Amino acid sequence: DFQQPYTSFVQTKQNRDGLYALLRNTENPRMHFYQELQSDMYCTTITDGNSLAPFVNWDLGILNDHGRADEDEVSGIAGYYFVYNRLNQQANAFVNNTEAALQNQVYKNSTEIANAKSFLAEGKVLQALAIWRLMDRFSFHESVTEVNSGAKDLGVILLKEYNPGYIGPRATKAQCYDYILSRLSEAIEVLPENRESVLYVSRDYAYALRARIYLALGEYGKAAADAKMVVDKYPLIGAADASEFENIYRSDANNPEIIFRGFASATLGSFTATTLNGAAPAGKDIKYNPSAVPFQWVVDLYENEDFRKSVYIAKVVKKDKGYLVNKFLEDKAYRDVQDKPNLKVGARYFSVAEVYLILVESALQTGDTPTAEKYLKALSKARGAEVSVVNMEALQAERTRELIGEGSRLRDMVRWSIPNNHDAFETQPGLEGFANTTPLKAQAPVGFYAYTWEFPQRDRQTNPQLIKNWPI
Amino acid sequence: DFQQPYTSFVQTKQNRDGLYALLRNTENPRMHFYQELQSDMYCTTITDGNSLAPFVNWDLGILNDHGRADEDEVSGIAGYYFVYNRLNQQANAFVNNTEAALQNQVYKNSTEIANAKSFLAEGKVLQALAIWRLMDRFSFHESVTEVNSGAKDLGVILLKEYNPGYIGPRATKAQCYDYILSRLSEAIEVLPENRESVLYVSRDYAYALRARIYLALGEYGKAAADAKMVVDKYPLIGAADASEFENIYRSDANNPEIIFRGFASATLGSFTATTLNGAAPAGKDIKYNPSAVPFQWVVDLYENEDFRKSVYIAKVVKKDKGYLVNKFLEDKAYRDVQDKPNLKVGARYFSVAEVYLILVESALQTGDTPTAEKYLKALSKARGAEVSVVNMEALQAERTRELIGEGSRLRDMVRWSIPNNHDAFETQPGLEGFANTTPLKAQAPVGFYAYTWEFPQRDRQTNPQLIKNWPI
Ligand SMILES: O=C(CO)[C@@H](O)[C@@H](O)[C@H](O)COP(=O)(O)O
Ligand SMILES: O=P(O)(O)OC[C@@H]1C[C@@H](O)[C@H](O)O1
Ligand SMILES: OC[C@H]1O[C@@H](O)[C@H](O)C[C@@H]1O
Repeated sequence: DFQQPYTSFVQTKQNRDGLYALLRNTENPRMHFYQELQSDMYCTTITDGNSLAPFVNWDLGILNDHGRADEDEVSGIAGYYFVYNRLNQQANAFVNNTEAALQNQVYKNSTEIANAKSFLAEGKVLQALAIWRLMDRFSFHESVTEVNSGAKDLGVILLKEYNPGYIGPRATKAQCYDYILSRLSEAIEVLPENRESVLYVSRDYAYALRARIYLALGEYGKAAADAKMVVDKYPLIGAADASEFENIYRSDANNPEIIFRGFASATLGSFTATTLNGAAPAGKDIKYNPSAVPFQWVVDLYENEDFRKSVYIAKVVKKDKGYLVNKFLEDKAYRDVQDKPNLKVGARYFSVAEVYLILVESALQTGDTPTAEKYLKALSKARGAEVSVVNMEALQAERTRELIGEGSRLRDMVRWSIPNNHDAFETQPGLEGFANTTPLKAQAPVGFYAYTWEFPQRDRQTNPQLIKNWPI
Repeated sequence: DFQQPYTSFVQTKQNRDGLYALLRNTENPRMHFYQELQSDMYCTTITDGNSLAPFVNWDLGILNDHGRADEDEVSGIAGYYFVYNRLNQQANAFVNNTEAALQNQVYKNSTEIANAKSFLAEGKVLQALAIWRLMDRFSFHESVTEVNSGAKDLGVILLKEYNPGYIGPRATKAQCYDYILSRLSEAIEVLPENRESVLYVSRDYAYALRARIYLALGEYGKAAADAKMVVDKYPLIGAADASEFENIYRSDANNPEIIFRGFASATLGSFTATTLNGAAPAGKDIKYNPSAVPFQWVVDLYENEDFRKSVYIAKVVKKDKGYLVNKFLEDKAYRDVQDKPNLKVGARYFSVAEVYLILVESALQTGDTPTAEKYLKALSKARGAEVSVVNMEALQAERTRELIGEGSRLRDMVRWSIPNNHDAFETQPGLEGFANTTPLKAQAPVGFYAYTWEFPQRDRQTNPQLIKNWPI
């Protein structure tokens, strides 16, 4: 978007739809595969041509300046940083131009004014999401040890106006989190209690997003309170077997757990997300050749009865000798031909199973055992494998089982003081000669700085006020 | 204020009126502008000649020994400390002299004895107020981090006798709060249930004052119980628009929310309080040139429909370019000439909107959601902008909107674990080139010692038993 304030409701709504079209390609599963692969869950395969290995084996020399953000490619660490700043920039343009349009009294009636204020609240949630996704990967956790002098308590460059080419320093962690949380807070007051559409920002998604941020911050009482606002509003998938689970889970339209998602059809909004499964169409069947596969400990986390053991992960590597992360396989509603797989999925922004997990973790931390027991037993049972002992260990295992492929594990390891024990893990025995037994290039102990990414090299070169994260 | 006991009821009543005359110049809005400006709500303007900047930009070197308390000036931190210690001293003389008169049986009948005991109870409320106003600015909050060794659990010098030149150590926090609360408790038992006059200490003001102290201490159950005693006794201003709100609000005589205030007329009791609005008379016009203005986030707390957006703050900076705090503009009843502004206000000691806010916060803390919802919706609606979602964030916003200019925010930031994020805040865009973009001279994170003031330098030099607050 641009710098000219809006002159009509139609113009405002068109730019609002423009912002959701951008969100679909930003808050996308393809942007979270990098943080996913950097966790302690995967090993590379012989199919990997040093593409996923820098994240998997913690190759610090490559990760330092990883990715691209130019006219020909937007990928990796540099691509992630670019798309979330571009999302923040366009949400700024939308928010400021709607605020100006409201101040200039350009709307025709009270309905246009009320709806424009509501759109403005949706924009604020997207400003909070963009700045938080930058905080999540480019600001350090409190537990970090050695860091570049002055970076420990720094956030990100906090820019509130559509201003490309801006040269400024990083704001503090407190300043960035105060802005994220004030945005969500101001939005929750305007957005109606009941969700208008699964395709648009709602008060339900604002509570879910804030619950996620509070959990990440270790604010368990506040995470539990936000989680309780939406946890009972979305029912879990009701499935008698794995086949019924797959057909509902893989359906954007029919899955009752989705709170917010991006528009998708066979012609618009659909995209392949084959990084983790290395899947390709082969007539009416699907060929698999992954570049990274989970370790045996990840496979053994699931009971054979668990519906996610043939959906989230699938024994499809080399026909049937190993397991592959098949969460983003397809939504058959986005096929061009009914019987021909094209492996197209839609962008999902929040689902109730993540809210259940935020609630269980936060309840265990605040000593609310009945709440932890109710929601952990409910989620695991619906998945076909009920947990028998509800404790922090069972939450850690069920959270890992549920959010595999979604880039949660790297964050979870840091919050749970889990070092990367990659070198000690047993690879899948049926994948001998395919799965790599490559050791970490750099060890990742509790508090290691490289759990946080370095700011892209171009940005560090053009902005002398930007303080880098990594020492040495 | 002598050491000689009273010999008659007339003498007792004359000294009681002398104490209220002193209170007017002590518990005055001019003494609370310093703690107001030290909060996260203002930036300085180019009109500031380093007068308000030491508080706004946390210039510790100046704040350390700030103000004056001599025959020519009583101002700043040293002036605040002086005035409340003088109020405590004269309240002591009054209390001790009335107790002696009752013991010496100098009164004519049982009515004189009963009225003198009631006056004695009013004096006790004023001793509690003087010592609490000293605790509020010179004793540390429980959350404080590094301090001068031995200062963390100290109160203030607790002197109960009219004794000038007294050299003594600071009492503990427990000793000072036990004295504050025992004085209020003993007064509440004597003062009649129904207020005799808005101009004199009542049981209503003693409950409001104790509710304020309990909230400051985090004693939410006790604050809520004390607030419920008075919150329904004073109706809120009923106004159809901002003009009607302004005419009732600015009227000491006609505002139904005032529980206690000092006598004021054009010739006695009136005073200008132009620090925050930089207002000056110019014939029939009012010229504004403020030295500090709120940040844009403060202006944004208010909906355009909110009556406080043109009374508490008003868009009168550079004719109509920006907002200043206009709460203490004037009471037109204190004008010398009907059509000529002289900007004189009266000293207000408690209003029911503060009692509503104490109740809402305390209810949110004790899980009494119906009470929080009832009183937060009632106050915000009467102000022309009803809150739709009642939560902690709504209370913090509502309290900040309502108590702006009254020196509540510094205290509130500390109780709510809010650090000073001044450096990240956007200044009012129409005030570019007027509003200063100056960063804090010292950061103020959660628990920083400088949230509490240092004891005046002259007192630290003449009293070797006085332990200072600030480290380094
Ligand atoms: O303030 C009050 C009541 O709050 C009055 O009891 C007191 O101020 C008298 O007006 C004293 O009169 P003077 O000595 O001439 O100032
Ligand atoms: O998000 P902003 O910049 O408007 O900051 C508003 C916040 C809310 C308040 O608690 C803090 O002082 O600042
Ligand atoms: O004037 C509109 C404003 O309303 C307030 O209640 C919010 O804090 C921010 C918003 O910009």
